[PDB]
Amino acid sequence: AAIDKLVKASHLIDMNDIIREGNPTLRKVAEEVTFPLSEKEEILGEKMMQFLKHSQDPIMAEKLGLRGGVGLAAPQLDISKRIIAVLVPNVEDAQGNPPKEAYSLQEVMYNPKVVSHSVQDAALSDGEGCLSVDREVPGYVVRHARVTIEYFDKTGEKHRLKLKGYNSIVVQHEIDHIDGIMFYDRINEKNPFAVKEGLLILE
Ligand SMILES: [Zn+2]
Ligand SMILES: [Zn+2]
Ligand SMILES: [Zn+2]
Ligand SMILES: [Zn+2]
Ligand SMILES: [Zn+2]
Ligand SMILES: [Zn+2]
Ligand SMILES: [Zn+2]
Ligand SMILES: [Zn+2]
Ligand SMILES: [Zn+2]
Repeated sequence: AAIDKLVKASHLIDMNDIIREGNPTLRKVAEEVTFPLSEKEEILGEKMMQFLKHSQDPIMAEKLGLRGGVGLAAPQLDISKRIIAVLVPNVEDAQGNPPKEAYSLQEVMYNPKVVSHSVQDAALSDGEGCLSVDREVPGYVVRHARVTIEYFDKTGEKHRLKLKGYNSIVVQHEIDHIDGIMFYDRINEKNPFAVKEGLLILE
């Protein structure tokens, strides 16, 4: 099975492990994981986080042929489980100094869900992309500006977290994957760049 390929100790996730638009697994509702986690589920989380780390590392991205990425969902590896990894880097200043925190968000999340959200909507100015989508897709992907999420870490510890800005967008994108929702589902059908008054456009 896909899971057995991915959890092999020497196996590194690359683009060849990522399923494509059209594959039915991308449209399922992913199954909840049970705690305590199986070895496979724990290893899979670690491999997904390692993928993100590698995708953001100039050397490893080049070695493995990777598109830079800030999130990954298990359904994108053909694994229909509620497991996502998020790695949102902070940026250096104008002087070249690294940020005080390397990341605004770094987590492998099990059974994540949005438990509440703002009335206000938000969208990235530049639209969104997807590891599983090899098409140019224009338009505002309209999401909640702010969310409160619950999820479990690999230990089974429950977390409750409020998110805004890019972090909120990233987590929503990945949670959609585990609900069988694609980013373009949330782009206006008639005018991709339609702006409903009050939309927060993130630069
Ligand atoms: Zn592989
Ligand atoms: Zn079930
Ligand atoms: Zn481990
Ligand atoms: Zn590495
Ligand atoms: Zn810190
Ligand atoms: Zn609601
Ligand atoms: Zn995606
Ligand atoms: Zn929602
Ligand atoms: Zn459409």
